[PDB]
Amino acid sequence: VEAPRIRITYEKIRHTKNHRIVSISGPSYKRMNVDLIDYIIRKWWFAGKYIYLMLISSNKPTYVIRTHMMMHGRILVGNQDSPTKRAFMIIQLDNDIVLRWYRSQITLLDPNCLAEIKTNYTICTTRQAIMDSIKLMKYDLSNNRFDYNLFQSHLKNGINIHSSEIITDFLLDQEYFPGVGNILQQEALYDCKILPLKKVQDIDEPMFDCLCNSLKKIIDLLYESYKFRESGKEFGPILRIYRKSLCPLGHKTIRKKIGLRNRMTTWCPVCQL
Ligand SMILES: [Zn+2]
Repeated sequence: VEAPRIRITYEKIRHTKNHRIVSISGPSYKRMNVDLIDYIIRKWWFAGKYIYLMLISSNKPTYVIRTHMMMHGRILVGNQDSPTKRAFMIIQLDNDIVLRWYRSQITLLDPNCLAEIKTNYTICTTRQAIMDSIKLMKYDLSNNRFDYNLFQSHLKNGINIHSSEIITDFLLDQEYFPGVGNILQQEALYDCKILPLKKVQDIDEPMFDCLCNSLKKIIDLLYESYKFRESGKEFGPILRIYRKSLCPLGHKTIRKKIGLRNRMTTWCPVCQL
């Protein structure tokens, strides 16, 4: 799951805000080892591949639930009737709405906790992880809080730091491209005719700008495709290189795992040089 699916999920569930938890269950809930009955949903937000849920209750500690949706991971809105099978967590609210988590990493974050944890971009305290999420929203290409100028400045630092690694590895760095996943990175690389094996240091100013524009364009297209489906329409195909045997020009493609991340990338050796 990658952008803009995280935003889409957020937009679908955020109107559960201000409602009370009547019942809650599932293995992922038990694992957190905290009673959340009668807590109130204060706020939802998202940053990259993380969706955050703030829960409050009078005279009780505030908690944040962090969700990382894995492959075929979803948070679904339903009711008591809906099937619960295979769901990691079930939350029923006071208005009979039921939220169901599937195939997701679910973590309790205590904002007052100073224990060190590993996130998808660093190692930091639990408290710092929550604070960082607020800052990382500005770097999320699909987020409404995206800040172009701050993103560009931030990106320039990362280009200097990760100069030695291949471009695919850098495009998947969740500190600099939060929300970007395997499909986006290779679609963008083909769109800009850049070889995935090319090092970051060997990419010039206009082409990094080119990559960022391509990434945001494809995210826009994916989001627009969702908007079409919602109204009962079909937007049409938009993928050009993902799992394709032939590039749209007709060249034979190469498909293998690359980089330290070892993610499977399809590229055209002719078009992308
Ligand atoms: Zn080609």
